[PDB]
Amino acid sequence: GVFGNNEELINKILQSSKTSNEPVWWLPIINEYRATLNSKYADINQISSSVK
Amino acid sequence: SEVPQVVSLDPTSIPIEYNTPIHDIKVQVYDIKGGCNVEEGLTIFLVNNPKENGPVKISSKVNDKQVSEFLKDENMEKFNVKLGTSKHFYMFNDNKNSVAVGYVGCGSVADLSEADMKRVVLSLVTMLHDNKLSKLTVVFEINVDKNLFRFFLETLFYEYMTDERFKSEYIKHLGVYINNADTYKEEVEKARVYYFGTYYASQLIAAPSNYCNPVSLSNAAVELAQKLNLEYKILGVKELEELKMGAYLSVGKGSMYPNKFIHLTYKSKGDVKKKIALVGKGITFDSGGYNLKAAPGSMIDLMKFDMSGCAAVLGCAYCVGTLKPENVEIHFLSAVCENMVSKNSYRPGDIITASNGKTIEVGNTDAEGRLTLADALVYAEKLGVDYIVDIATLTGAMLYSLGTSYAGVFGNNEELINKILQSSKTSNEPVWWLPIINEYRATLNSKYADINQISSSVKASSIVASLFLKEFVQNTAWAHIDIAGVSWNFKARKPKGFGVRLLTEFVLN
Amino acid sequence: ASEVPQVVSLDPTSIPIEYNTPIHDIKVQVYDIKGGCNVEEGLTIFLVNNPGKENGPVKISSKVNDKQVSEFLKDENMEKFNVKLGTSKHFYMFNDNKNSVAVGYVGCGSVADLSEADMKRVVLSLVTMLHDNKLSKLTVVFEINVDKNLFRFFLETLFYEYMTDERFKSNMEYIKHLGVYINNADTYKEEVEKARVYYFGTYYASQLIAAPSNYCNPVSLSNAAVELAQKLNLEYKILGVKELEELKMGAYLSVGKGSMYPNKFIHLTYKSKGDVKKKIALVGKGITFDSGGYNLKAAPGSMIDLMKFDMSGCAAVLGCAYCVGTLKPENVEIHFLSAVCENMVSKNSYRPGDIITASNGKTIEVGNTDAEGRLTLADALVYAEKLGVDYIVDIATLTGAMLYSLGTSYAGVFGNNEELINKILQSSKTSNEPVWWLPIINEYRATLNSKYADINQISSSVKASSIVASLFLKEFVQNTAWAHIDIAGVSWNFKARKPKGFGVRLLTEFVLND
Amino acid sequence: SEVPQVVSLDPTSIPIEYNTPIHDIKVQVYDIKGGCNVEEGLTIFLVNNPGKENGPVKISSKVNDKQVSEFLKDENMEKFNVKLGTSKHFYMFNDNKNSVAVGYVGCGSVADLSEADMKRVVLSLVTMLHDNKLSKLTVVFEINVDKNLFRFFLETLFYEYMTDERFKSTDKNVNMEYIKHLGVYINNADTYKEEVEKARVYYFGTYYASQLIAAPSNYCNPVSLSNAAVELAQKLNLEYKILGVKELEELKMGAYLSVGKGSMYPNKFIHLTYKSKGDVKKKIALVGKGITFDSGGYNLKAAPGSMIDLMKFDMSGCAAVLGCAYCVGTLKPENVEIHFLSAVCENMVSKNSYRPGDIITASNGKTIEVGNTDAEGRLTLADALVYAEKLGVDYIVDIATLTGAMLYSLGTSYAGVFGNNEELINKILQSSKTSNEPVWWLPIINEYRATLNSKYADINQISSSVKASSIVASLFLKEFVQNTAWAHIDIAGVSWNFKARKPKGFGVRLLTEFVLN
Ligand SMILES: CC(C)C[C@H](CP(=O)(O)[C@@H](N)c1ccccc1)C(=O)O
Ligand SMILES: CC(C)C[C@H](CP(=O)(O)[C@@H](N)c1ccccc1)C(=O)O
Ligand SMILES: [Zn+2]
Ligand SMILES: [Zn+2]
Ligand SMILES: [Zn+2]
Ligand SMILES: [Zn+2]
Ligand SMILES: [Zn+2]
Ligand SMILES: [Zn+2]
Repeated sequence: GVFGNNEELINKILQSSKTSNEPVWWLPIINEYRATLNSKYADINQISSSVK
Repeated sequence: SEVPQVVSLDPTSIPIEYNTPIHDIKVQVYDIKGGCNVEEGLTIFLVNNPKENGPVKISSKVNDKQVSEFLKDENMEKFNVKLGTSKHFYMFNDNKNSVAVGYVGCGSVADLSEADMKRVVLSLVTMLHDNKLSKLTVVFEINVDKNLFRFFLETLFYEYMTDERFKSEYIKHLGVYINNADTYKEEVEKARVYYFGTYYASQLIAAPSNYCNPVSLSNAAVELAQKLNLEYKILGVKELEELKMGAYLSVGKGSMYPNKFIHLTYKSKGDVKKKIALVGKGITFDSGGYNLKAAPGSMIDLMKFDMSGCAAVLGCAYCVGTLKPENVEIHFLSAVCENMVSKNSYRPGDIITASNGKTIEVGNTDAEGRLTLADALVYAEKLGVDYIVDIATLTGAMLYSLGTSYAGVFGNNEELINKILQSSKTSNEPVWWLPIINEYRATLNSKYADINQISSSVKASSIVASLFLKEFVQNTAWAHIDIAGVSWNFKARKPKGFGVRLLTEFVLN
Repeated sequence: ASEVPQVVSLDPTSIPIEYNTPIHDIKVQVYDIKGGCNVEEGLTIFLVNNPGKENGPVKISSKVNDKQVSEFLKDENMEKFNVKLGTSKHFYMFNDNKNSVAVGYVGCGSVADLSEADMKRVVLSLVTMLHDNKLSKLTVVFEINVDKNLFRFFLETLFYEYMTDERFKSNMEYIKHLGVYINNADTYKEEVEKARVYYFGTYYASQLIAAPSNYCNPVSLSNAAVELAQKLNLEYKILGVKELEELKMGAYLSVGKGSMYPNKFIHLTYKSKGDVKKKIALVGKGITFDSGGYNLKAAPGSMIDLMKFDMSGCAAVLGCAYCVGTLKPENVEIHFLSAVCENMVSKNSYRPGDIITASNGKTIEVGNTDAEGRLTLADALVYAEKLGVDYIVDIATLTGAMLYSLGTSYAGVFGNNEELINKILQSSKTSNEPVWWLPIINEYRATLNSKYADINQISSSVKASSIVASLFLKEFVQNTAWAHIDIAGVSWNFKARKPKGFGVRLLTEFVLND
Repeated sequence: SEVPQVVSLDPTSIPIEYNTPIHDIKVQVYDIKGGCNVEEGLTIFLVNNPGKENGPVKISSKVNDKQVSEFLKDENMEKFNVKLGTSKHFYMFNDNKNSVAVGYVGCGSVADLSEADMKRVVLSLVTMLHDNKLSKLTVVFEINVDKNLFRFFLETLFYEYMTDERFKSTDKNVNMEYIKHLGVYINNADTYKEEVEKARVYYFGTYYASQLIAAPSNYCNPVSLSNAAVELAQKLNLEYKILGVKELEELKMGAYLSVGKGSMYPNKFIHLTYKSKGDVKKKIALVGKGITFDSGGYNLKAAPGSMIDLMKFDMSGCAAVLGCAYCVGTLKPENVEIHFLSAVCENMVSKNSYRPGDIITASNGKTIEVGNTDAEGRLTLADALVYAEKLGVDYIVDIATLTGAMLYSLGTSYAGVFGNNEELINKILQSSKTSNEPVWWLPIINEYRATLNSKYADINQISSSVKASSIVASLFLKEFVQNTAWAHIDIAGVSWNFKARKPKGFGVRLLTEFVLN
């Protein structure tokens, strides 16, 4: 799976996937899940409370 | 279509409300130029600050001097725009009439996602449920296209509506202030139709399995068909036997309710230029069969939701039959049954024959959805359609790939897949494209039957299930939407009614 | 009665009940210990302690009327043995007249005040001697201090543990005489026939519980109640399915839907001869087998093979009807209620998620079909309150969690009325069936709020199951003093592999001393 | 005293806040019969309506302002009900032609609010303080409360308002502002006045406890926690000693020492002492469980629902006792002598750990057979109880996160209390009433004692047969108190607020009330 913050770069990876015949598939970074990384005490949680 | 009972107390029909208080709300859209009038009820400004957790600043002119004083920058800067954060105050306006004024923070990103807007609306609804109001006014101080604006209304209507059918005062006016209001007016009634399609689907999903069973669910579809002047046909066990739907029929053998196959048709007045079949998974309760749902986390108490796909298709039938698109013929299908434990149930290991003649080895009686859909797909292709799209709560594995927000779409045809992706964009029901990986196909080779129902090895369940279904469509553009993850809103303890607007947008454009 | 449905013709159609036990043929005499002991017949056993000196030597104080036994009992010989609780020795010998007798002791520890748990150990040690005995008389000599209630407890426990249930089978001989020597004999004598009644009520409850679910089902159990009522001259009524439907007991009927046996609601009545000054309803959980339903008992530790015990509540209420109908208290009207059914897996069973409607009009969202007991109790409670009683007491194997809170010795009691709870606790003391008051914590009530129905059957979150179940039942009692006794932990004796018949004496003492 | 580290980025102390924003709040109490002034930011009426459920709001107070009075007339207010936890905000100009904020919080229909009800009320109030930059709050009491409930209102207002940001860095709340002034209007006010600063003391004890509990195990370890107690003792002028490994060995605390064998931090035994001037009428030992992290040991917490990520909280009892010491050391009660004790260590997995099966010796000569290394608390309490009784005290009270079994008996609201003496138990229950920290009495069932008989050692650590752990645990502890009144408060269920994701600081107020009255 490939995730990213930049469509151009994701596409370079996908194209590199084509020519190297190492199969990769673009998966989304779903921002709705970001709040489950909110920590009561630290800046951020390492893992999610609720999202599997 | 008589609903069998064990005791005389057993329900014989799904209760349905068609006339909801939302349908009595009078909606006006006003242009924001000219300024906002604040005369009654509750006025909410939707506000962002592109900064992070920045202060609230109201831009719009308000044609009331008391309320303008309340909305001046010195006072609003005590509040912030953190997404979903809200405040509202009661006060006297110029006329010494009591009104309430406040805001909903929309954060610090200019273009809200569907998830953000959901959060904004949820905050707005909290205020509506807590205040006896005759009228709500919403002032848009954020940017929003026609589709997101429509989405805001659908969502507001749906979240505002409270389902009370199993229990033993709403606003009468909605005002909207938005820049260039004339362009948005046409979305209002479209929203009302989409709202009810979603709420209707929700009503079937939320209705428990003693209420919503194969007979009462199919009775419900017939009632709907009649109200919309759609052709309808319910196939019963005798018909299904002549049609040799062994995969479908085997799932339902353990039930006290006969299998009921739903087939609604919409045909446009003019020439038909496109034929479509929408196929929904219709398991009214999934106990898992002899592979009982007994493991920790198997969520047996929510398995009334396993008919969500069928619900989605019927909600679409409502929208389509109301908005009357042209040059299309739509078949609405669902192979409805119940997956139970009984002396009559199908067993792990059983070899059954689908209606296209393929023998299947059952490896797990809790992978029932793909067997009923196998026969529904074969049926749909025989209709001679251009597109087959199924929607289904098919694999719990979805929770581990996309989670609870995005449905997955699989398909055998890139054009169809992109049509669904576009429909996902305009309906704001998020879907993501996932691969049908042919290297896994061999794990479905049965030693004895033509094909295995499940893989023993490969844990990529959503993909294997797609690979299974792909065998039952030979020559038609077909896509499959797996909504196992997104159908039920766990936080809110209710259905989303996912899929209706998605499918409808697909049919309409 | 009703016909018991069968699958095959080898299926039993009634519960075998022994009414006339060997226990009833024992003649019981109580003598004052101040006068010395007559040890010329059978097995004589001294109950001895040694205060202060932990595990101290045995020492017999009593004068006996036989020279051979006297020499055996002298200190030089008895100090070979010690008093560690439950430890025993007994010896065969010839008395002065060359007849065969046997003499021993049971240690009662080094603490002067025996608890009921300690007493049970002593009795068990005694029962072990009896289970290998063929002499016709047993004499027990109390060289320890007990009060009236504990003495009655000793007799009841001796009788219950002595009796062995052989109804399902295809060495020793029961004694014909029991002799007791104890201080103040005359004041203890009136406890003997009360103990005999309390014993059989308990034993009768035990026989129903122990009876497996193929023998004991809703039809055979309700039949047994009818037969009991007839032997005791009690008013009875059995409500079948059509009557239950008319009364709208939708929660109760949902639980039974998957069974091959028709639901049977049991209602027996004792009415006193004179003026009636208190009306009580006793309500018993009556699940003749709890498979769990679709939420099947499949997890490790879930104890599915023992789930014939799940009508223990019912058994205890019926055992109480035996005691009450025999002892005939005055000024009281008592109703004995159990909504009996079977919780099974079937095409016809109720499902997780189903919304059902109780007879008081409340709708209930079923979270877990294995939380079946509170559903059947909910309708039974609505039935009881409609009788206009002063007190409703229910008793039930309701929550496994009791095993984690009070364990296998004490039951929990919950209630909406402080006075009724104190009466239960006082009944606990005099019956020596230990109970402990637990709270009904209102803060948890919100967890029962359903999104669609009027109320949830279970909490999703809150793990305090016994409190949550109590909160739920509470919703079906509008304005009557009500208590709930959860015996899921104490009902089955895991070590001895048998029931305790827990509750018969508790409830009987409750109705007798109000 | 020196905290060992693995790498230089390892913390060497617990960050502790003493001067909190709550402490800078000027609090004034006024008598309601003088009438409310409404001049500045946010005035909240606490209002109920007995009998009429969800009944209308009516403001009974005399408000000394025409404009505001006109706003609060019944006619204006009838569209609002008093449903518990409900609030509204009002906005208007007063007589000085100044803008002003006004509102109410519904206190239901029952004239007597429970502590759970009052908590729901404070929570509602607090939401009106968050996300609103106010400099003053005034609360007008139009419900009836006794002096203990009023104090509880303030303690809870203070505690819930305070936001713990010691471990925030790039994510402090940019908009957090605390009021500087709190006004309270109430009937018969000068009776209530002395509750205010007591509330402030009770607030910090709880917050201090809470601060140690929330602090993660890399910050809060036996060295740093015992360092913190010293620091607290110095600030309060309490006598203190910290017993280290070599003195513990001399005291033969083999049970306590075994639990900590596997840790990189040396065991540290905290012993603080408050002594009244004059005649000492009561001597009391308070004993807190101080496992700074409970991994379970070789019986690792690896099962589903084991909550290993929360086990920084296993020092909650010790924190309760240090918080009590703050309150006692601040309020200076007469005629008592208090010892505050905690046998502090970490239960870890190492080549140096104690194993299941080990037989260890307690400081009173009893040999113990360890059946499960994750029942570590009762071992450390065994030695702490033996030490406590050696002080020759009248009452030993211990407080511990001892058994998860509490989640299945009383759940998350009530602590359990066990003991060998009825009078001491009842004093605890009494303190529970006036501290408003709920406790329920639970039995020590002697019949289970036999399941702790060991074949090889004097006694078993755990039961073979009995799933009632809280009771078995208490039976074990009883074995180490020979002739002293002793009670045991099991707070495993209530210590952590799962909904709010933070400590409750449970027990500080309880223990302080116990010591005070
Ligand atoms: C075949 C197994 C892997 C079982 C299921 C498929 P299902 O048909 O029971 C479906 N109803 C489901 C939806 C969401 C959550 C759980 C189950 C699975 O785990 O995907
Ligand atoms: C699995 C849970 C729902 C268990 C209990 C209810 P139960 O009715 O099955 C009862 N029969 C029971 C007794 C003793 C041991 C175990 C089970 C519960 O706490 O709700
Ligand atoms: Zn399934
Ligand atoms: Zn399914
Ligand atoms: Zn059950
Ligand atoms: Zn049960
Ligand atoms: Zn532990
Ligand atoms: Zn611990």
